[PDB]
Amino acid sequence: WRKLIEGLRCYSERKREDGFWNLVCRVLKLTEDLLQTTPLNIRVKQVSVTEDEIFNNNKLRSDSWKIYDNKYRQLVSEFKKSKLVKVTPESRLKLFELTKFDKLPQIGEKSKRGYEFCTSCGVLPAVVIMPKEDELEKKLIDLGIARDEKDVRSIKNMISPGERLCPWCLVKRALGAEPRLMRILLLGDLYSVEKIVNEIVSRDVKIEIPSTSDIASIKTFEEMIEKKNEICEDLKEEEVCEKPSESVLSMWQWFNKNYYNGINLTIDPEEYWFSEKRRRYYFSVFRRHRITFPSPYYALVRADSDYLGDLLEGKLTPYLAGIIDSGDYANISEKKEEVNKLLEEY
RNA sequence: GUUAAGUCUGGUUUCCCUCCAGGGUAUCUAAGUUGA
Ligand SMILES: Nc1ncnc2c1ncn2[C@@H]1O[C@H](COP(=O)(O)OP(=O)(O)NP(=O)(O)O)[C@@H](O)[C@H]1O
Ligand SMILES: [Mn+2]
Ligand SMILES: [Zn+2]
Repeated sequence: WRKLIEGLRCYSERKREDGFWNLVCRVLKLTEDLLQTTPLNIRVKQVSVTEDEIFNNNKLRSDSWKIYDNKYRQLVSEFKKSKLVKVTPESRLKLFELTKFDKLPQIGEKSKRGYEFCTSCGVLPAVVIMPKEDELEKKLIDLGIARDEKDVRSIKNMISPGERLCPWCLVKRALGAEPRLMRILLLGDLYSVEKIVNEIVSRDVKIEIPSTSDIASIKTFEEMIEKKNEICEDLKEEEVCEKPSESVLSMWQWFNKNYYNGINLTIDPEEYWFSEKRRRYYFSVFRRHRITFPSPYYALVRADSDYLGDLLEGKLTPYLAGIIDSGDYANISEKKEEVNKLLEEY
Protein backbone atom coordinates (compact mmCIF):
# COMPACT_ATOMS: atom_id res chain seq x y z
CA TRP A 1 0.00 0.00 0.00
CA ARG A 2 2.65 2.53 0.98
CA LYS A 3 4.74 1.65 -2.09
CA LEU A 4 1.75 2.43 -4.27
CA ILE A 5 1.02 5.74 -2.53
CA GLU A 6 4.67 6.83 -2.72
CA GLY A 7 4.98 5.82 -6.36
CA LEU A 8 1.85 7.88 -6.91
CA ARG A 9 3.47 10.85 -5.17
CA CYS A 10 6.51 10.54 -7.43
CA TYR A 11 4.46 10.12 -10.62
CA SER A 12 2.47 13.20 -9.66
CA GLU A 13 5.61 15.19 -8.90
CA ARG A 14 6.78 14.22 -12.37
CA LYS A 15 3.76 16.32 -13.49
CA ARG A 16 3.64 19.57 -11.54
CA GLU A 17 1.61 20.96 -14.45
CA ASP A 18 -1.89 19.85 -15.56
CA GLY A 19 -3.48 21.28 -12.41
CA PHE A 20 -5.08 18.09 -11.14
CA TRP A 21 -1.73 16.36 -10.71
CA ASN A 22 -0.48 19.55 -9.07
CA LEU A 23 -3.41 19.64 -6.64
CA VAL A 24 -2.76 15.96 -5.89
CA CYS A 25 0.87 16.78 -5.09
CA ARG A 26 -0.22 19.74 -2.98
CA VAL A 27 -2.60 17.75 -0.78
CA LEU A 28 -0.57 14.52 -0.58
CA LYS A 29 2.15 16.41 1.29
CA LEU A 30 -0.49 17.56 3.79
CA THR A 31 -2.02 14.13 4.49
CA GLU A 32 0.87 11.64 4.68
CA ASP A 33 0.49 10.90 8.40
CA LEU A 34 -3.20 10.31 7.67
CA LEU A 35 -2.50 8.41 4.43
CA GLN A 36 -0.10 6.12 6.29
CA THR A 37 -3.01 3.83 7.14
CA THR A 38 -4.09 1.39 4.48
CA PRO A 39 -7.73 1.97 3.44
CA LEU A 40 -8.50 -1.75 3.49
CA ASN A 41 -7.81 -4.04 6.44
CA ILE A 42 -7.22 -7.77 6.01
CA ARG A 43 -7.89 -10.78 8.19
CA VAL A 44 -5.30 -13.57 8.31
CA LYS A 45 -5.84 -16.95 9.96
CA GLN A 46 -3.53 -19.96 9.98
CA VAL A 47 -3.81 -23.60 11.03
CA SER A 48 -1.00 -26.00 11.95
CA VAL A 49 -0.38 -29.71 11.32
CA THR A 50 2.56 -31.94 12.24
CA GLU A 51 3.87 -35.48 11.79
CA ASP A 52 2.21 -36.56 15.05
CA GLU A 53 -0.96 -36.28 12.95
CA ILE A 54 -0.01 -37.91 9.64
CA PHE A 55 2.42 -40.77 10.13
CA ASN A 56 2.84 -44.00 12.05
CA ASN A 57 6.54 -43.12 12.36
CA ASN A 58 7.35 -44.62 8.95
CA LYS A 59 4.31 -44.44 6.63
CA LEU A 60 0.90 -42.82 6.28
CA ARG A 61 -1.97 -43.51 8.69
CA SER A 62 -5.65 -44.44 8.60
CA ASP A 63 -7.70 -41.25 9.23
CA SER A 64 -4.64 -39.38 7.97
CA TRP A 65 -6.37 -39.13 4.59
CA LYS A 66 -9.05 -37.07 6.34
CA ILE A 67 -6.58 -34.70 8.00
CA TYR A 68 -7.15 -32.00 5.37
CA ASP A 69 -10.95 -32.10 5.60
CA ASN A 70 -10.37 -31.51 9.31
CA LYS A 71 -7.79 -28.70 9.22
CA TYR A 72 -9.59 -26.87 6.40
CA ARG A 73 -12.75 -27.00 8.51
CA GLN A 74 -10.88 -25.72 11.57
CA LEU A 75 -9.61 -22.80 9.48
CA VAL A 76 -13.03 -21.96 8.07
CA SER A 77 -14.47 -22.24 11.59
CA GLU A 78 -12.09 -19.61 12.90
CA PHE A 79 -12.82 -17.45 9.86
CA LYS A 80 -16.55 -17.67 10.61
CA LYS A 81 -16.00 -16.86 14.28
CA SER A 82 -13.77 -13.87 13.56
CA LYS A 83 -16.33 -12.58 11.05
CA LEU A 84 -18.62 -12.07 14.06
CA VAL A 85 -16.92 -8.70 14.59
CA LYS A 86 -16.59 -6.30 11.67
CA VAL A 87 -14.25 -3.36 12.17
CA THR A 88 -14.22 -0.75 9.52
CA PRO A 89 -11.01 0.58 7.95
CA GLU A 90 -12.00 4.12 8.94
CA SER A 91 -12.00 3.28 12.66
CA ARG A 92 -8.22 2.83 12.47
CA LEU A 93 -7.46 6.49 11.77
CA LYS A 94 -6.67 9.15 14.36
CA LEU A 95 -8.98 12.08 13.66
CA PHE A 96 -10.14 13.29 17.08
CA GLU A 97 -7.63 16.13 17.23
CA LEU A 98 -7.82 16.76 13.47
CA THR A 99 -11.58 17.45 13.69
CA LYS A 100 -12.00 18.81 17.22
CA PHE A 101 -9.10 21.22 16.64
CA ASP A 102 -9.35 22.23 12.99
CA LYS A 103 -6.03 20.56 12.18
CA LEU A 104 -7.28 19.04 8.92
CA PRO A 105 -5.79 20.44 5.69
CA GLN A 106 -8.69 22.22 4.01
CA ILE A 107 -7.10 22.93 0.63
CA GLY A 108 -10.03 24.05 -1.49
CA GLU A 109 -12.99 25.86 0.02
CA LYS A 110 -13.55 26.09 3.76
CA SER A 111 -16.49 24.54 5.55
CA LYS A 112 -18.81 26.71 7.59
CA ARG A 113 -19.50 23.63 9.73
CA GLY A 114 -16.16 22.46 11.05
CA TYR A 115 -15.15 20.02 8.33
CA GLU A 116 -16.94 18.55 5.34
CA PHE A 117 -17.67 14.89 4.70
CA CYS A 118 -16.32 13.14 1.65
CA THR A 119 -18.93 12.93 -1.08
CA SER A 120 -17.27 9.76 -2.40
CA CYS A 121 -16.67 8.09 0.99
CA GLY A 122 -19.44 9.48 3.20
CA VAL A 123 -17.71 8.93 6.54
CA LEU A 124 -14.24 10.38 6.26
CA PRO A 125 -13.69 14.14 6.47
CA ALA A 126 -12.97 15.97 3.24
CA VAL A 127 -9.57 17.41 2.30
CA VAL A 128 -10.13 18.71 -1.24
CA ILE A 129 -13.30 20.82 -1.37
CA MET A 130 -14.58 21.96 -4.76
CA PRO A 131 -16.72 25.09 -5.10
CA LYS A 132 -20.20 24.68 -6.52
CA GLU A 133 -20.83 25.27 -10.21
CA ASP A 134 -21.71 28.96 -10.13
CA GLU A 135 -18.31 30.62 -10.58
CA LEU A 136 -15.22 28.42 -10.31
CA GLU A 137 -12.18 30.17 -11.79
CA LYS A 138 -12.82 33.40 -9.88
CA LYS A 139 -12.72 31.10 -6.84
CA LEU A 140 -10.55 28.16 -7.94
CA ILE A 141 -7.72 30.64 -8.48
CA ASP A 142 -8.11 32.85 -5.40
CA LEU A 143 -8.26 29.56 -3.47
CA GLY A 144 -5.50 26.98 -3.76
CA ILE A 145 -7.05 24.51 -6.19
CA ALA A 146 -5.60 25.78 -9.47
CA ARG A 147 -2.93 28.17 -10.74
CA ASP A 148 -4.15 29.48 -14.12
CA GLU A 149 -7.06 29.16 -16.52
CA LYS A 150 -5.55 26.20 -18.36
CA ASP A 151 -5.26 24.00 -15.27
CA VAL A 152 -8.88 24.39 -14.14
CA ARG A 153 -10.02 22.55 -17.27
CA SER A 154 -7.92 19.58 -16.14
CA ILE A 155 -8.96 19.81 -12.49
CA LYS A 156 -12.59 20.27 -13.55
CA ASN A 157 -11.98 17.22 -15.78
CA MET A 158 -11.64 14.79 -12.86
CA ILE A 159 -13.23 16.51 -9.85
CA SER A 160 -16.69 17.80 -10.67
CA PRO A 161 -17.71 21.09 -9.03
CA GLY A 162 -18.97 20.30 -5.54
CA GLU A 163 -17.06 17.03 -5.11
CA ARG A 164 -15.58 16.91 -1.63
CA LEU A 165 -12.87 14.26 -1.32
CA CYS A 166 -11.32 12.46 1.61
CA PRO A 167 -7.62 11.56 1.32
CA TRP A 168 -8.49 7.96 0.45
CA CYS A 169 -11.13 8.75 -2.16
CA LEU A 170 -8.94 11.53 -3.53
CA VAL A 171 -6.14 8.98 -3.92
CA LYS A 172 -8.73 6.84 -5.67
CA ARG A 173 -9.41 9.69 -8.09
CA ALA A 174 -5.67 10.13 -8.61
CA LEU A 175 -5.28 6.45 -9.47
CA GLY A 176 -8.31 6.75 -11.74
CA ALA A 177 -6.62 9.53 -13.71
CA GLU A 178 -4.15 7.06 -15.22
CA PRO A 179 -4.65 3.55 -13.84
CA ARG A 180 -1.16 2.42 -14.83
CA LEU A 181 0.29 3.08 -11.37
CA MET A 182 -1.18 -0.32 -10.51
CA ARG A 183 2.00 -2.00 -11.73
CA ILE A 184 3.54 -0.78 -8.47
CA LEU A 185 1.33 -3.47 -6.92
CA LEU A 186 0.48 -5.71 -9.87
CA LEU A 187 4.11 -6.81 -10.20
CA GLY A 188 5.80 -6.03 -6.89
CA ASP A 189 9.16 -7.47 -5.83
CA LEU A 190 10.21 -7.36 -9.48
CA TYR A 191 10.91 -3.79 -10.62
CA SER A 192 11.65 -0.66 -8.65
CA VAL A 193 8.96 1.80 -7.61
CA GLU A 194 10.68 4.17 -10.06
CA LYS A 195 11.21 1.95 -13.10
CA ILE A 196 7.43 1.98 -13.42
CA VAL A 197 6.98 5.73 -12.97
CA ASN A 198 9.59 6.28 -15.68
CA GLU A 199 7.86 3.80 -18.00
CA ILE A 200 4.53 5.56 -17.51
CA VAL A 201 5.77 9.14 -17.89
CA SER A 202 7.60 8.00 -21.04
CA ARG A 203 4.75 6.35 -22.99
CA ASP A 204 1.82 8.59 -22.11
CA VAL A 205 -1.54 6.83 -22.54
CA LYS A 206 -4.93 8.14 -21.43
CA ILE A 207 -7.80 5.77 -20.63
CA GLU A 208 -11.54 6.50 -20.82
CA ILE A 209 -13.46 4.76 -18.04
CA PRO A 210 -17.20 4.94 -18.80
CA SER A 211 -19.56 6.77 -16.49
CA THR A 212 -23.15 5.79 -15.85
CA SER A 213 -24.04 8.44 -18.43
CA ASP A 214 -22.03 6.51 -21.02
CA ILE A 215 -23.79 3.25 -20.16
CA ALA A 216 -27.26 4.80 -20.21
CA SER A 217 -26.46 6.35 -23.60
CA ILE A 218 -25.06 3.19 -25.22
CA LYS A 219 -27.86 2.64 -27.72
CA THR A 220 -27.94 6.37 -28.47
CA PHE A 221 -24.25 6.29 -29.38
CA GLU A 222 -24.86 3.10 -31.35
CA GLU A 223 -27.70 4.74 -33.28
CA MET A 224 -25.61 7.82 -34.03
CA ILE A 225 -22.80 5.73 -35.55
CA GLU A 226 -25.17 4.10 -38.03
CA LYS A 227 -25.87 7.64 -39.24
CA LYS A 228 -22.18 8.55 -39.35
CA ASN A 229 -22.35 11.67 -41.53
CA GLU A 230 -26.10 11.63 -42.16
CA ILE A 231 -26.40 12.87 -38.57
CA CYS A 232 -23.04 14.63 -38.52
CA GLU A 233 -23.79 17.18 -41.26
CA ASP A 234 -26.55 18.45 -38.97
CA LEU A 235 -24.12 19.15 -36.14
CA LYS A 236 -20.72 18.88 -37.90
CA GLU A 237 -19.48 21.31 -35.25
CA GLU A 238 -19.63 20.02 -31.66
CA GLU A 239 -16.91 17.30 -31.76
CA VAL A 240 -19.48 14.52 -31.33
CA CYS A 241 -18.85 13.50 -34.95
CA GLU A 242 -15.26 14.76 -35.11
CA LYS A 243 -11.84 13.17 -35.39
CA PRO A 244 -10.35 10.79 -32.83
CA SER A 245 -7.56 13.14 -31.77
CA GLU A 246 -5.37 10.91 -29.60
CA SER A 247 -5.15 7.10 -29.48
CA VAL A 248 -7.12 6.77 -26.24
CA LEU A 249 -8.24 3.19 -25.61
CA SER A 250 -10.09 1.59 -22.71
CA MET A 251 -11.09 -1.67 -21.07
CA TRP A 252 -14.76 -1.29 -22.05
CA GLN A 253 -14.99 -3.75 -24.93
CA TRP A 254 -17.92 -1.97 -26.59
CA PHE A 255 -16.12 1.36 -26.34
CA ASN A 256 -13.02 -0.32 -27.76
CA LYS A 257 -14.73 -2.03 -30.70
CA ASN A 258 -16.73 1.09 -31.68
CA TYR A 259 -14.26 3.97 -31.43
CA TYR A 260 -13.13 4.35 -35.07
CA ASN A 261 -16.71 4.53 -36.30
CA GLY A 262 -17.14 8.28 -36.88
CA ILE A 263 -18.65 9.38 -33.57
CA ASN A 264 -16.47 10.47 -30.66
CA LEU A 265 -17.40 8.10 -27.84
CA THR A 266 -15.46 10.15 -25.26
CA ILE A 267 -18.05 12.90 -24.94
CA ASP A 268 -19.87 13.23 -21.64
CA PRO A 269 -23.64 12.78 -22.13
CA GLU A 270 -24.04 14.96 -19.04
CA GLU A 271 -22.68 17.69 -21.34
CA TYR A 272 -24.73 17.16 -24.51
CA TRP A 273 -28.06 15.36 -24.08
CA PHE A 274 -28.20 15.04 -20.29
CA SER A 275 -27.42 18.74 -19.80
CA GLU A 276 -29.84 21.45 -18.76
CA LYS A 277 -28.63 24.13 -21.16
CA ARG A 278 -28.46 21.70 -24.09
CA ARG A 279 -30.66 18.59 -24.69
CA ARG A 280 -33.51 20.62 -26.15
CA TYR A 281 -31.35 21.25 -29.19
CA TYR A 282 -30.43 17.58 -28.92
CA PHE A 283 -34.05 16.52 -28.56
CA SER A 284 -34.66 18.33 -31.85
CA VAL A 285 -31.60 16.73 -33.45
CA PHE A 286 -32.71 13.25 -32.42
CA ARG A 287 -36.30 13.98 -33.45
CA ARG A 288 -35.07 14.94 -36.92
CA HIS A 289 -33.31 11.61 -37.42
CA ARG A 290 -35.43 8.82 -35.86
CA ILE A 291 -33.14 8.63 -32.82
CA THR A 292 -34.84 7.21 -29.75
CA PHE A 293 -33.95 9.78 -27.11
CA PRO A 294 -31.91 8.03 -24.40
CA SER A 295 -33.25 6.84 -21.10
CA PRO A 296 -31.34 7.94 -17.98
CA TYR A 297 -31.32 4.39 -16.58
CA TYR A 298 -28.73 1.62 -16.58
CA ALA A 299 -28.63 -1.90 -15.17
CA LEU A 300 -26.37 -2.76 -12.23
CA VAL A 301 -26.23 -6.54 -12.52
CA ARG A 302 -24.70 -8.37 -9.56
CA ALA A 303 -24.46 -12.13 -9.11
CA ASP A 304 -22.97 -14.41 -6.48
CA SER A 305 -22.62 -18.18 -6.51
CA ASP A 306 -24.75 -20.30 -4.20
CA TYR A 307 -23.09 -22.00 -1.22
CA LEU A 308 -19.62 -22.12 -2.77
CA GLY A 309 -18.19 -21.91 0.75
CA ASP A 310 -20.07 -25.02 1.79
CA LEU A 311 -19.12 -26.55 -1.56
CA LEU A 312 -15.41 -26.12 -0.90
CA GLU A 313 -16.27 -27.68 2.47
CA GLY A 314 -17.82 -30.55 0.49
CA LYS A 315 -21.24 -29.91 2.00
CA LEU A 316 -24.50 -30.76 0.24
CA THR A 317 -26.32 -27.45 0.62
CA PRO A 318 -24.97 -26.63 -2.87
CA TYR A 319 -26.63 -29.81 -4.06
CA LEU A 320 -29.98 -29.36 -2.27
CA ALA A 321 -30.49 -25.61 -1.87
CA GLY A 322 -33.35 -25.00 0.55
CA ILE A 323 -34.02 -28.63 1.40
CA ILE A 324 -30.82 -29.04 3.42
CA ASP A 325 -30.22 -25.89 5.42
CA SER A 326 -26.69 -25.11 6.56
CA GLY A 327 -28.01 -25.23 10.13
CA ASP A 328 -29.18 -28.77 9.39
CA TYR A 329 -25.52 -29.89 9.53
CA ALA A 330 -25.19 -29.20 13.26
CA ASN A 331 -27.03 -32.50 13.80
CA ILE A 332 -27.36 -34.09 10.36
CA SER A 333 -28.86 -37.18 12.00
CA GLU A 334 -32.29 -35.68 11.21
CA LYS A 335 -32.11 -35.35 7.41
CA LYS A 336 -30.55 -38.74 6.77
CA GLU A 337 -32.77 -39.40 3.77
CA GLU A 338 -31.92 -36.78 1.14
CA VAL A 339 -28.21 -36.87 1.93
CA ASN A 340 -28.18 -40.66 1.77
CA LYS A 341 -30.03 -40.62 -1.55
CA LEU A 342 -27.96 -38.03 -3.40
CA LEU A 343 -24.59 -39.01 -1.95
CA GLU A 344 -25.16 -42.66 -2.86
CA GLU A 345 -26.28 -41.65 -6.36
CA TYR A 346 -23.12 -39.57 -6.81
C1' G B 1 -182.59 -26.26 -49.09
C1' U B 2 -180.34 -20.96 -49.85
C1' U B 3 -176.80 -15.92 -48.89
C1' A B 4 -172.35 -13.55 -47.62
C1' A B 5 -167.50 -13.88 -45.74
C1' G B 6 -162.55 -15.46 -44.29
C1' U B 7 -160.03 -14.40 -39.76
C1' C B 8 -155.52 -15.00 -36.40
C1' U B 9 -149.72 -16.02 -36.46
C1' G B 10 -145.33 -14.39 -39.72
C1' G B 11 -138.37 -17.26 -36.21
C1' U B 12 -136.73 -17.47 -31.55
C1' U B 13 -132.98 -19.25 -27.81
C1' U B 14 -127.93 -20.89 -26.87
C1' C B 15 -122.69 -21.20 -28.07
C1' C B 16 -118.58 -15.84 -29.90
C1' C B 17 -113.37 -19.15 -28.91
C1' U B 18 -110.61 -23.93 -26.01
C1' C B 19 -105.60 -26.18 -25.36
C1' C B 20 -100.14 -26.15 -26.42
C1' A B 21 -96.02 -23.55 -28.03
C1' G B 22 -94.52 -17.31 -24.92
C1' G B 23 -88.52 -17.83 -27.44
C1' G B 24 -84.38 -21.74 -28.88
C1' U B 25 -79.37 -21.85 -30.80
C1' A B 26 -74.25 -19.25 -31.74
C1' U B 27 -71.17 -15.38 -30.54
C1' C B 28 -70.15 -13.40 -24.39
C1' U B 29 -65.46 -9.33 -26.13
C1' A B 30 -61.33 -9.45 -29.83
C1' A B 31 -57.11 -7.17 -31.74
C1' G B 32 -53.00 -3.16 -29.27
C1' U B 33 -45.54 3.42 -19.43
C1' U B 34 -42.08 7.59 -22.62
C1' G B 35 -39.45 11.99 -21.38
C1' A B 36 -36.89 15.46 -17.86
N1 LIG C 1 -14.10 -21.48 1.03
C1 LIG C 1 -14.05 -20.33 0.36
N2 LIG C 1 -12.96 -20.06 -0.39
C2 LIG C 1 -12.92 -18.91 -1.07
N3 LIG C 1 -13.82 -17.93 -1.12
C3 LIG C 1 -14.88 -18.22 -0.36
C4 LIG C 1 -15.07 -19.36 0.39
N4 LIG C 1 -16.30 -19.31 1.05
C5 LIG C 1 -16.80 -18.16 0.69
N5 LIG C 1 -16.00 -17.45 -0.17
C6 LIG C 1 -16.29 -16.14 -0.74
O1 LIG C 1 -16.32 -15.20 0.33
C7 LIG C 1 -17.61 -14.57 0.38
C8 LIG C 1 -18.45 -15.23 1.44
O2 LIG C 1 -19.82 -14.84 1.29
P1 LIG C 1 -20.96 -15.91 1.40
O3 LIG C 1 -22.17 -15.31 0.80
O4 LIG C 1 -21.13 -16.43 2.83
O5 LIG C 1 -20.42 -17.12 0.55
P2 LIG C 1 -21.43 -18.17 0.02
O6 LIG C 1 -20.88 -19.55 0.15
O7 LIG C 1 -21.72 -17.87 -1.48
N6 LIG C 1 -22.84 -18.04 0.91
P3 LIG C 1 -24.09 -17.60 -0.13
O8 LIG C 1 -23.56 -16.69 -1.19
O9 LIG C 1 -25.18 -16.83 0.70
O10 LIG C 1 -24.71 -18.88 -0.80
C9 LIG C 1 -18.14 -14.69 -1.04
O11 LIG C 1 -17.57 -13.69 -1.87
C10 LIG C 1 -17.64 -16.06 -1.46
O12 LIG C 1 -17.45 -16.13 -2.87
MN1 LIG D 1 -21.85 -16.90 -2.94
ZN1 LIG E 1 -13.79 9.34 0.46
